[PDB]
Order: sequence, then C-alpha cells, then structure tokens
Amino acid sequence: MARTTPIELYRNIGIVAHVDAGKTTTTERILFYTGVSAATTAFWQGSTKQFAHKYRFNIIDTPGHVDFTIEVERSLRVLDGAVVVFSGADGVEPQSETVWRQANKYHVPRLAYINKMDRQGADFLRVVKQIDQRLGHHPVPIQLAIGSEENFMGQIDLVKMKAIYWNDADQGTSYREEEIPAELKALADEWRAHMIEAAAEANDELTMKFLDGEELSIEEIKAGLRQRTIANEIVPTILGSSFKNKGVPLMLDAVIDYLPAPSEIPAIRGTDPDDEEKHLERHADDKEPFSALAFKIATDPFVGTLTFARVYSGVLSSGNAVLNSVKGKKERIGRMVQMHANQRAEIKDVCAGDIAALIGMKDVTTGDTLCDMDKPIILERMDFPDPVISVAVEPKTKADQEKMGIALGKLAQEDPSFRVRTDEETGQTIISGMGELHLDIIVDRMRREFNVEANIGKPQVAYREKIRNTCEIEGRFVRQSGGRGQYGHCWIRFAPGDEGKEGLEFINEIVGGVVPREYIPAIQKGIEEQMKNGVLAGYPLINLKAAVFDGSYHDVDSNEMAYKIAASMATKQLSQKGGAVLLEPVMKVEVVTPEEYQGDILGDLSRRRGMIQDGDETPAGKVIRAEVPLGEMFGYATSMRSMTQGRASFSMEFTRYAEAPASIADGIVKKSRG
Amino acid sequence: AMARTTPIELYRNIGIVAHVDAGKTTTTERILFYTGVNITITSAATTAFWQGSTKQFAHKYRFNIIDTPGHVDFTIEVERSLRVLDGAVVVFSGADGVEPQSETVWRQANKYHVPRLAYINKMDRQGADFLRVVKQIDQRLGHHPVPIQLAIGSEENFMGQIDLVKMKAIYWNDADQGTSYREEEIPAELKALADEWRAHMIEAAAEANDELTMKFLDGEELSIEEIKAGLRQRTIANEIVPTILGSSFKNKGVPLMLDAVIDYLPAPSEIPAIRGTDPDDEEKHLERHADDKEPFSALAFKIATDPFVGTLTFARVYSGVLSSGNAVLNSVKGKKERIGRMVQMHANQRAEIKDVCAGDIAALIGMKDVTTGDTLCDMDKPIILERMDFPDPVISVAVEPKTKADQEKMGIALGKLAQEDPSFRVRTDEETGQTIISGMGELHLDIIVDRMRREFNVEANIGKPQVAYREKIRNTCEIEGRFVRQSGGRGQYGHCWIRFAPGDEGKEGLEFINEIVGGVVPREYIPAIQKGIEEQMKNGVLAGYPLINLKAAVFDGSYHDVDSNEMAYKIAASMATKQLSQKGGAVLLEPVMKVEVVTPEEYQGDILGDLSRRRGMIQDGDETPAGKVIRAEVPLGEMFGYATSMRSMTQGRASFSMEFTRYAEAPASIADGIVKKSR
Repeated sequence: MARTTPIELYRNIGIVAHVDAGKTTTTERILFYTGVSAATTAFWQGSTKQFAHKYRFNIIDTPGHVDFTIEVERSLRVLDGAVVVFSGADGVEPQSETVWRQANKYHVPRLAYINKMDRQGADFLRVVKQIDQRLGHHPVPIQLAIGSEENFMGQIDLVKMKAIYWNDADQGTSYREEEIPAELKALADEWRAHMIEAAAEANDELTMKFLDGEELSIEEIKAGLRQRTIANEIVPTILGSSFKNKGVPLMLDAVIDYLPAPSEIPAIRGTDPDDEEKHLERHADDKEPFSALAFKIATDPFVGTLTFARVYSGVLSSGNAVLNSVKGKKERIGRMVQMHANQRAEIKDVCAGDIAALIGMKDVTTGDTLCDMDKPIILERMDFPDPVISVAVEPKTKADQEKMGIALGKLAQEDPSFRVRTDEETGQTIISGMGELHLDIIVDRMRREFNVEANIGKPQVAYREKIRNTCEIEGRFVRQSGGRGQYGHCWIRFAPGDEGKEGLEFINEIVGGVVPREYIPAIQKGIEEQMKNGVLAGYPLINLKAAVFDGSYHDVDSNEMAYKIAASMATKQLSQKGGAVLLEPVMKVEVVTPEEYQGDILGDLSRRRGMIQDGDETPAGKVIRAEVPLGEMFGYATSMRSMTQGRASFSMEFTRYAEAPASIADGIVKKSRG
Repeated sequence: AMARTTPIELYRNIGIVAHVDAGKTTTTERILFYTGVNITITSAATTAFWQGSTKQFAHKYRFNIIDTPGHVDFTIEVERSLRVLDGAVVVFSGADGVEPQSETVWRQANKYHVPRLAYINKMDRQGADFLRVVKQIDQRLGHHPVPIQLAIGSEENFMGQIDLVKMKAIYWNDADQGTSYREEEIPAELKALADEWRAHMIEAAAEANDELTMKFLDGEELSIEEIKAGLRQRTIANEIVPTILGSSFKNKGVPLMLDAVIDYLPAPSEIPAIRGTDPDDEEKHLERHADDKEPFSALAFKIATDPFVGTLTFARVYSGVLSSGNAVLNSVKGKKERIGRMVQMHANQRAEIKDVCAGDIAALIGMKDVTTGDTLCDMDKPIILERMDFPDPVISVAVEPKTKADQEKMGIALGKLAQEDPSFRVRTDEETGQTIISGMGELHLDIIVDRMRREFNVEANIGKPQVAYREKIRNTCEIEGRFVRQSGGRGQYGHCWIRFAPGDEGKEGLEFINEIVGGVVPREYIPAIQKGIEEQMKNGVLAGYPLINLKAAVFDGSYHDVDSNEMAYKIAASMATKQLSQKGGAVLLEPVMKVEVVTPEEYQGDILGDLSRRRGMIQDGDETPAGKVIRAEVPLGEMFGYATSMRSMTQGRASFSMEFTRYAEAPASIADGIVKKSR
C-alpha cells in the first residue's frame, strides 16, 4: 500500500535556537545519536530503545534571524512540534521572544531545552522563571540540574526520580541511573509536585485520581503532560550540554513522549483559489484530497533543483498530475527524494504528515501550494505587504543583463517577498523589497553567486497615492477618420475607498442602461489600469471607489477597447478634481533598551516624524513602541548602536500607509510631474 | 607654588567602571546628589566635594568623577580612561554578578596597577546575593576581594549593610532620601557570619606590613585606624579590593561607598608615575612624577564638542602646573599652544580657574588644534604620554551635504568630529575641491556620518568607498635637485644631490641624514632640504598618493653667496623627490587587512572560499566553543560590503572583525588604471 509507517510514529520537529544558544552543535549531535538540507529524516526508538515502535523524525531547518518574519512563519506551519533551545547563561534573549509569540499564533506545541549548562553564569531554574515571566507561558520542568557550570555532570529525571550521569566512553550515547543526591532530594520533590499537579489538570480522570490522594503512574503523568503540551498549555522543560554530550538523548525521548504526530495538531488552514475571502481546511489523512506546501527551494549538485514539499493531506505520488493553485498551472510529479543523515533515499509515495524533495519542477516558487486539481486550495497567499522600498539596478555590460535576469529569476523562486520590474521611463531594472537589509542581501547574492556586475541607486521609498474629493468625471474617446470609427463614453463618480480595502470597489449603477453590459467590465479594467500608473506623481493608488452612473453607446463605433480608454482618461483627470495626496509606508518600530537610554530613543524616534505608542517595562529592559515612516528609518541599526553602545536591539514591520508631510510630498510631486 | 589651593593628598581621581546594566548612570547621578548636600549637567569629568557621610573627616576631599565609556570590547578609549583615573570603583550587579565582558577591562586595570573598590549594586532585585559575587571576583577575575560590609535582608527585604570595621548595623532613613543613617546592633542571625568575615578582613589587612603582621600573630586585636591603614596600603598596591554593597536606586549604601574612596582609594601622588616617550625618539622612555615642581605634562583625554556650545578640551595634569597665558607644546603635533580660559565642571555651575596643578583635571576653551590623546607639556623638557599607534585611515569616501547651504556647517561638524576621533580625518582634494572623509572602515565612516546628522543636524550623501592607497620605492638611486633662476636683477639658487633608498621595515615617515658635513651646502639650508622631501612625500610621486616611509641622505651640492636661500633648496629637494617616479621604480601600495571571522563549523567552507575569492591569504585558525575562528589577510579594496556578504552566507549567525596589518603592491589591473588617471 502507499502508506509505509503509521502517522502516529511521525515527528515533524524544528530546532528553534538563536545566535549563541547551540543550534549547530545540537542539530549535529541529533543526527549523530539517531545514526547509531532544508529537511532531514532520521529514526529514534529511545535513548535505551525503550519504545515499542521506531519513530520517524523530520528535522526542519528553521532560520537563524527573526528579521525575515514570513520565513519563520512558514517553518512553524511545516513543523508540528518545536524544540526551543535557550542558553542556560544568556537565558531568554529578545530574538527568542519574537519567534515564541509567532509560535503561539500557530498553536505550535513545544519543548524547552536549556543548553550550555557547563558555561559560567548557567542557572536552569533562573531561565525557567523567565519563560513564565517574560514569555508568559507555563513551563513544566521534567528535569533539574546536577552540578553548576564546569561541575555540571547531568540531570535528575523527575518522572523516574533517579539521577542521570553520562558515560564519555561512548560519547554520551549511554548513561547510568543512580539515586538523587541528598543535597537536591528536597528541591526534586518540590518540582515533582508541580509536574504531577500540572499533568493532573490534563483531564478529569487524572484530576480525580490526584484529588483522591492516589500517586499517579509514570504512563499517566506522561499522558497528562502530553495532552497539555499538544494543547500548547505547558512546555516540558529539559536541560543539558550538547557540546559536553550530556542530555541530547533524553531530549529526543521528550519529542516522542510530549511532541505531537501530524494528526494530533489542528488541520491546515487555506483559501479557495477563486476567492481569497473563502476559508477552507485539509485534515491529516491519506483519504482526504491532496495538498502540499513548497516550503523551500534548494540547489543540489547531483539531482539539481530540489523543491521541498510538506504533505498536509492526501498522498503525493510520482507520475501524478497535481495543480499549482498559486500559478493555476498543472505540474507532473517526477522523481522524489528524502534527505537522511548520510544517505539520500529515493521514494515515489509521500503520505500526509511526511516531507520529501521534488526534482525537475517547472515554475514552483517558495510558498506555492501543490494540490488535487478537482478539489484545489491555496495554503499560503497574500498576507505579504507590497514592497515598501526599491533600488534601481543597471548592468555595466550586455552579458550582465542576461546574467542579472537569470539571477533574479532563481532568487525570486527562493524568496517571493521581493518583486522585479523594468522602469520603461528610465530603462533601469527596479528591485523592490521589505527593507534596506533585504535589498542588500538580494544585490549581494546577485554579485557573488551569479557574477552580475552592475550599478545600484540609493534606496527609494515605495510611495502610494489616494484621493479625498468625491467628484463626477466624463470619460470620452471619440474618432471617425474615414469609414471606421471608435466610440467610448461614460460618467464615473470617484470617491475614497474605505481604509483597509485594497484595489478598486467598482459599482455599476446603470444596470440595463444605454451602455451595454458587455462594456462595463472594460470601464472597470480601464480605471484599475490607470490606478497602477498613478495620478499625482506616478505612484499607484492604494484603493478607490468608482461608480458608472451615465454614458452613451454607438451601434457601430462602440467596442470594449474604446470604453477602457474612455475610463482611463476620466481617471487621469482625478489628479485635479480628486485632490490626491502622496502616501508613504509607516513601520511599527519596537525597541528594547536598558532604562538608561529610554530618553535618547524616544527623542530620536520623535525626530524621525515618529508617533510614540504605549511602552511596556520588562526585566531590565524598557520596551519602546512607535509608528515611524520607513523613509526616516534608513540606517537606524547604526544610530541605535551609537546611542546605546550596541546594548539595545530593535525590530520593525510594515503596518500601513499615511499621508506624507508637505516637506517631502511637494518635492516628490514636482520631481517629474507637476 | 601658591597656585595650589588644596593639598594633593586630598584629591581623588575616580571613575565608575560598570558593565552595561549594572547601575552606572543611577550610581553616578546619586554620587553628584549626596556630594551636593554634604538637573545635573553631564561632562567628561565632574569635580565634587565630600567630607564623609557624617562629615567625620578633618579635611574636605576633592573628587574628580571621570566618565568611563564601558564598552564590552577593550578599545583605546577604555585604556585612556584607566590612565586618567587614579582609583576605580568597579560596579557589579548583585544578581547578574561578574560577566565575561567585565574580565577584559579588569585585566587592563591590572596592567596599569589601578587600585580599586568593588560596589555590588542592586541588592533589592531578585537573584541578588553579595557573598556569591564576592567568590566570582576571587575565582573568575582571580583577584583578592576583601569584604568590609555584609548584606542585611535579601532582595525586596534588603534594608542595609553591616560595617565590619565598626561592627554596627547600618539602616538608611528614606526621610532625607538615604542621605543619613542610624547605627544599630548587628542582628543575632548575622553576628556569627559577621565575625567570620571580620577575621578575613583583619587577616587581609595584617599582611599589609610586618608591623601589623607581628601584632596579629601575637594575638593582639588591631585598632580601627590600624585595620584601615592596612587595607589602604594593600588597596593602593592593588593586592586587595575593599568590596562594599548597596542599592543606588533605593538610596542605601552610596554614602558609605564615598567614604571608602577616601579611606582606601589613592591620591594622585600614591600611584606610579605616568610613563611616556621623547617626541624625537620613540625608543627613549621618560616619566613624570605627580609634583608641581616637575616639568608640566597633561593628556587631552576627551574633547566635548556641541553644535552650539564652544569646544571643551578636558586635560589631566600629571606633572607641573597648567596656567592661563602659558605657552605649552603639543608634542604629538609639534606645534605651540597658548592656554586661554579654563573651567572645572561642578554638579550645577562651571567654576572658572587659571591654575590646574598636578593630579587635577580641567576643561580648556578655544583650543586651536588639540585632538583626543594629544599631550600638552613643557617646551624645554617635552614628552608624549600616549603614542598614536593608530594606523592612518585605510578607506575614504567623498561627502556632500543634501543642501549646499550646509556646506560651511558640514565643514565645522566634520572638523569637531575629527578632534574627538583621531582615527578619522577630513580634507578637500584641491584637484576637485570635494570633501573627502577618511576612516578605518565602512562602519567607522557610517558612525561618523550618523553622528554628524544627529549631533550636528547636518544630512549628507557619501560616494562609493575608495581605498586609501600609498606608495614606496625599491631602487637605491642618487638624484640631482636643481632650482636656478635669474630674472635679471634678482637670482634664486638651490642645488643638492640626494641618495634615496627604501626605509627600514618597522620605521615610518622619513629617516633624513646629513652626510655632507663640511661641504659647500651651508648647515642653515639642510633643514629646508629635509622639509622639501617630506612635503613631496605627502603629494606622492607615482599617482598622487603619499610614500609610507623613505631614507634620504644629502651627500653633495653647491651654494651661491647671494642667490641661495632656504626656499630655493626646499624646491630643489622637492624636484629631486618627484624624479623618484622613474629612477626610484615606485609602486602603488594598497592596505592589506587582518580579517578574523567567528562562524559555526557549518559555513567554514563558504567563508574560506569567499576570503580566497577576495585575493585573501588564509592563516592558521582556531576552534572556540563559540564557533570556528577563520583568520586571513585580505586587501581592504576586496572587503567592501563584507558585513552584508557574511550575513547572507551565514544567515547572520557569523560575526567578523578586521584591522590594518601592512601595505602591499596592488596588482597591475588596478595600478595601471589609477597611475594613468593621475597624469
């Protein structure tokens, strides 16, 4: 049959650890113990092979920096359970609190691995409190530390209530079970009470056994912590030293014991390919219609392009014809492969909750959905703010023009957050992105990986436009030079769209009027076409409301094209009668700084035409929130580092567009237009 | 002699040394508060008075609070501040304890034998434990901490300390904002712990000298003055660190911490003399003792520049006396300076003065060309207290203001930023009349440009980075310098043969030697010939770039009884140097940088291949628990945009650093093009 292993034995996990937390060492140690790419499949039957069946682990590689928010979001939808790794000395860093909140947004069950207990300043219970106070979750330690820093030897398994020491003989692969030292028995009982009390709340059956004063069994306690972890109500917290080889194996047992299988988490959410406002879902079952997400597009030197796909429902098989719901084009599934630690296992059937790499995919971009052509769905669409910043790139030679095209094409497949266009007005290639850093990365990879020699302009703000005056304009396009004529005529009432709405909200008020129905769509298409070219300074209108209330028709000269042009001419007059204003992208800035530099940051954000919002107070770090125009945030990283001696950190993301002041506006309006 | 108003024994040059987030600002603001009663204007050095928490001292001591940077990395700014302060008050968090970023400045403090006190701040916050941090100073910092206080109550229950010298509990009255305190008996729950640490305090003070050691071994109890005299001798010798504690935010302990400065930190005459070198010979080591009688020497440790206020040059007088109207020497620039008005920054006002004696600090107004790190001293017995080993700028960019109206304002701003940071230079290439700023790297220029926009309100655009090329010769040749002219009634005669050769590997500048002793060329003109070579060395000979080093020896020449003059020989010497382009076989040099990259083993290959692609030369690397260390020598011109490249290839997980190491002949590809442009 197509299914090879029960779904209950799958574990789609991702190690979520930031700079200086032990990501690389921990990931390399996992592939080591399991032995005795975007996604690696490994097997694990327990530290002591104490489990009846051999579980299949799909290690999903998560990004190192929160900077790219959609990259982190996508990885959290691919993994089912996450192993958040923190430094026992550094504790909870701000780059950890960011991915943690996004994890809550996708109800991602998770384990907390307090790594590096051998380094100085290491304190397990100290980091546990931060998860409860800062991250605001409910950590449930199932282990305690034995020895501090250089004297760290192992942990105490609160479920077995027996000390765990690691034998360096076989590189910490095995361990010995001794009794807990009397100097920690008192502390062990205290946290075992909180563990059992936390597991008892799982269901009524365990809660009643707890209130009766009956001691819960090892299986009952684990079943309780599991139900609460899968419900994201607690976080089994374990500890160890990946570099010293002490704790990793128990951390792999915890994945089986408390992280969920692809069928124990909520169904994947999606939308109808023909309607963005129609929400659908897919259950983790081989019987349900096929749906998969291309979460990563890598390059390989032996099989070529590798499109890594996460199958949420149905079965993906070689030879099957699936649909690319985002492009609306059919795809023929060819060879498929699963990346192992050392091997590269070829396969032809990938069932629900499993992951595999697809070979020879024509036109598949990261974030695209592969699904059944009879019952299609889009698992990831929009949710991306249009590019807020752009840079003009021009190749020095013709050889750079062809090479630049190939480079942006492949870079576009890996990163869908950036766009490319040719400015026919200046004949320069314009690349648009989410920020200065994002464009610097695209330009850097284009020069190093594709050898593209080119000149780049300074970053430009991706301005927009909108109207405020409600006015009625006449669209007229007439010509009859000879025995052939063209006739397009329509009166349109323009008005500002509601804040939040995108595109055009067109309304036909002359339903069954003199202007035939088949031309109405052409009038709408004509307005939308001019909205992209702009009306004030060549920038596109965010939204608009148009209503055709009158017009005329010619029995022989009227055609869809004549009305489309007529509608465009009426929209071009929206520059005077509309009283349009230039809009600029505003970013939601959040700065974490010691109380000492709060004033310097507040004054600087205010200087950047920023709008200060309510600020919070965190452990030894004030949280300063503000809404600042992107154009005033160029080089903020450098400014923040000077004013805070590199002690402060910040993050910003698009929030909305806002009218730019006259100072900037006037200059940009008279830059090319008038 | 009558210039001094306060004995030197009553001075205390102190600096609060605290890891970021240890209570440095709160502690410094509370010090200026208690000293003002026994907003506050910020300044590089603040002078305050303190006669004790209870005014228990006979004389009123003068405290010079030196503002220290506190960078996590040990920069030249931290080193300089340790030489300015005489005693340091190292502040640690009772909860955070001793962080590794503190162990770096601590060792550099040992390098300059800086006596110091340990103030364990924030005893009210959670995780606070005094004796816990004390052990870290002994285990991690490897020093000998001597607690003279113990904590009363932990965290939210923290009320005060126990003075082991007086053996009396100290509780602070919030009535007058912790300015006063009450002396009660030690609680029975800490009497046992108090005796234990008093034994270690007395035992640590007894080792001070033989007199106290013998009285201790005889079983005789040491008196209060004997114990304090012992801890003081040990602290000034940097053998112990009197450790005190408190909560600056809760106003409990700061006043006793000020008493400890008087009781255990040293006066400007109890620390070793300041070291230095002869301005004309870097291998000649000199020193200056803290005495008004010794020759004058001072260090400009900070230049406070403002876009509206006048520049303030803060100077630390180590020896002699600095007086208004005196003509001192700027041994680093070799230019005379006229001391104008001087002021000392107090808590609120600015007290004016005209005499700054040894061990004292003051701000100088209207200074012509005085840069951070320059030395001001006696013209007859000069000295350089700090060599500016800073390598000349390796990168440069053309800077243009967004509004041409800010051209004059931009020039003034870049000028003041150059006085604060001597690694940054500003010039106007007479060839284009464009403003060119030079620095140590792209990041360094970004910081200078950012500060110019925020602190000086001047926005500007920078062009693409340019390599700060240099030149050098390799051929040993003899060239004839000749400048002869006769306008008829007036003549000009300059003639001299010079033997040029490449300078010594480690020597910089010009090594001029006059070997035509008793020749036709009079001695009065030799200095002009030297000045002529040095002037042409800066203008370059191959592509308009300056020669790193050179050796010149005038071996022959001629002289005219009426037409010869210093200017004619200076020009003659320059013409001879310009011919170093053909006969010298000069080559265009480019700065090579020592690059160090810390990355997880995973991206080692990508970084090695990228450094090699940048014409880099890989060196032996190490394996640190924080990641693999990749070292390489790479031309700066190939390192532009490295920060961005490293972030792409390592997903921002890797970090790097680079510093000038040496100059190397640039490849023909670039050279040929630049050489042909100069003509």
